[PDB]
Amino acid sequence: TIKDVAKRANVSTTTVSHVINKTRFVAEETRNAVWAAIKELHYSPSAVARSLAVNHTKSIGLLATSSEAAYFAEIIEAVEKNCFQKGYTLILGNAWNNLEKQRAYLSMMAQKRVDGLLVMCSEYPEPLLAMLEEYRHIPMVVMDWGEAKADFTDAVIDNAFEGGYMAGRYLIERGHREIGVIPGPLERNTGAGRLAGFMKAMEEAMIKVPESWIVQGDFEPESGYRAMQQILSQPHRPTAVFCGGDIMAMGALCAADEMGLRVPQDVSLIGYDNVRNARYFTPALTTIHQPKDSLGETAFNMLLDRIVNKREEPQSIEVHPRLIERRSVADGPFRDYR
Amino acid sequence: TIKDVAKRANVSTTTVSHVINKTRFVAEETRNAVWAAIKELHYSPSAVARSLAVNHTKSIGLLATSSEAAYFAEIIEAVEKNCFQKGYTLILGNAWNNLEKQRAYLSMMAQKRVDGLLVMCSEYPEPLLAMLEEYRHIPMVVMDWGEAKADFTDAVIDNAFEGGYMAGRYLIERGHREIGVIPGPLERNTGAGRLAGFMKAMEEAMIKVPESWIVQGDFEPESGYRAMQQILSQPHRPTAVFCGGDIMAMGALCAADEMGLRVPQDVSLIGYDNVRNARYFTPALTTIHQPKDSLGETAFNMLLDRIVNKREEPQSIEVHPRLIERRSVADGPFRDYR
DNA sequence: TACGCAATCGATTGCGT
DNA sequence: TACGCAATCGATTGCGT
Ligand code: HPA
Ligand code: HPA
Repeated sequence: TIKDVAKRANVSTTTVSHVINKTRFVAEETRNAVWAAIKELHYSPSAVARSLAVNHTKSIGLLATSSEAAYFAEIIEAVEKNCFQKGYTLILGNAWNNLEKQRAYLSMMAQKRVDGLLVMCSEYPEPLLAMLEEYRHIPMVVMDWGEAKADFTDAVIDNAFEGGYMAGRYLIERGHREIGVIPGPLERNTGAGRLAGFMKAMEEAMIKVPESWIVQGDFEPESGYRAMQQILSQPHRPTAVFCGGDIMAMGALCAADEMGLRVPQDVSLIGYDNVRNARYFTPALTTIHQPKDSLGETAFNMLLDRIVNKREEPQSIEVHPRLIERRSVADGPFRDYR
Repeated sequence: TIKDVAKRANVSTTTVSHVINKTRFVAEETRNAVWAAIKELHYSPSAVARSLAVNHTKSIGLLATSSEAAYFAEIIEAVEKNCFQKGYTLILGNAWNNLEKQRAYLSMMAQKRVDGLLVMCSEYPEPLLAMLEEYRHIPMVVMDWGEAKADFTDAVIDNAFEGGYMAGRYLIERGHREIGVIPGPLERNTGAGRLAGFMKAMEEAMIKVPESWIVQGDFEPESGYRAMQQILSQPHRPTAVFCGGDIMAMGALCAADEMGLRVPQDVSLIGYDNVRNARYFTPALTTIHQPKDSLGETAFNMLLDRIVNKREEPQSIEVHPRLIERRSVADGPFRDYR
């Protein structure tokens, strides 16, 4: 079709090309003619033809986990914004924590020759670590590790441990000493890391968390429901709960309310994520906020760099959580005594 | 690189190719050699090279609106599943209801030569209608109209009017006659359509909805908050509210609770969407369920058809809403009198 | 029998004149 | 000065032998 254009305008295609990309000077009339031909023919240059010739697709691949979950969804949207903004195209892939799915998506990606790769796989067993190295040639940034687990990628780190600690401290500072916790999968950063930060704050305070008070969630509302229920279902119950993710938390409120428990009058609850609509939870959720957007932009930024400035050295940038006081926490029995 | 392979295996590339695609018979040894070469060289065939030669990219484009919103997010995830499943690649684009953004994304899409297009633009002013026609050559399905607004696309229709009516009736059947409503943007199907279905049920019942009882939302939690508040902020208030979308609804619960209003003891509320976590709203939300997944799969299916079976005629399939009884509705003053 | 030649798909870009 | 020739980017596939 570029031939079709040239001919209509009676110039070579080389010409058509340069005018299309302003890649060299072209006489007005000439330009005009080309433009005209372009219009009638209703021409749209193939980006594939071009990608073949130039050696880059101007498209980036997001190897995600799931995309419905608030947390993820929020990140992804951030990511797309940046792509769009710098003319990149986004290929979204959810491997659902499945190796096969993940091997598959990784292959299509390389095949489709994506300029770079955004990685959000949640859990990283060796085998996954392995595959990724196998593709170290395509530039990539992992967005969900707590620390850099490989020299062949860039990493954006969230300080989930310091976020967990922040959560514990708050409770402690508000008068609590009988706390429970519902963490996310230990196989994840946002899971293991948040817990531990939180646990350090407890040891520091000589607070012991009875194992019947720790219940594993999977970041899903239903998981928060079951755990909360199991915690309050007990003879002896905490006066406060630390829930590893806002969504699971929303599930914890439900249950409490279903047991006719008052939040935060009968139980205080603090989340983690500060998902877009946590403020509208009932009650407005107190939580630790994760800078999801900066988390996306920053990742996209390292990618571009590696891409354009052709950096070779793995890099890593940290981002920081922060506390958001809303209304699910109330003073505890020991407030007055500090 | 395909040359590199051939040579290592001392066969032509034609050979390499057929073995790679099992496109014709190849001697065992031969196959073997090729496979071997493929391995050492660590070969990944360019899908772009191939797309150029075959004339299809095996990738589909989703021209969305936003992707964080529960409703959307849920659809998109459905969509990706199907792509993956039939080997398609997904390009996600959010035009945020912006013509320019939308013209831009549409262009990149054509340029990237996507096999088909999935359309979710929410609002369709003429100008948008115009652009789309300009690309009628690339196959496409609109997923959010209430009726077919063009002969050049396939359409999947949701019966949002019958869903709205379902909502009104429920209330009526539960004893209510003083109702308010918070609809989504009238410029959208899910907005205008739901309202009207709902309004028909009212006229049928000789119920009049005082304009101070209808407050426009934008499907966002904050919008539900403000509206609910404005409704209950009044001297005279309804005993029941019909909220146009679960998320805005979640915002309505918040407000009520903030005004110390009881749900559904002081006010009954019914949503629309049956978003993944409406069951965990506090209280568990009664709502109209939209078959989001079938909505995605069905769309993807029409697309494939047009694509493969090269259909030319616009088609349109309807999907159906249904009621989900949870706990935000309570009997009304007139229950006993029917 | 089993495989290879050469032209094609739509663009870019270094030499030239 | 302002533009064009021809080779290249990585694959497919119809004829042949
Ligand atoms: O893995 C996760 N899933 C869902 N929400 C989350 N918030 C933090 N981590 C996660
Ligand atoms: O346009 C919409 N936006 C968000 N949620 C929705 N649910 C129905 N329609 C919509």
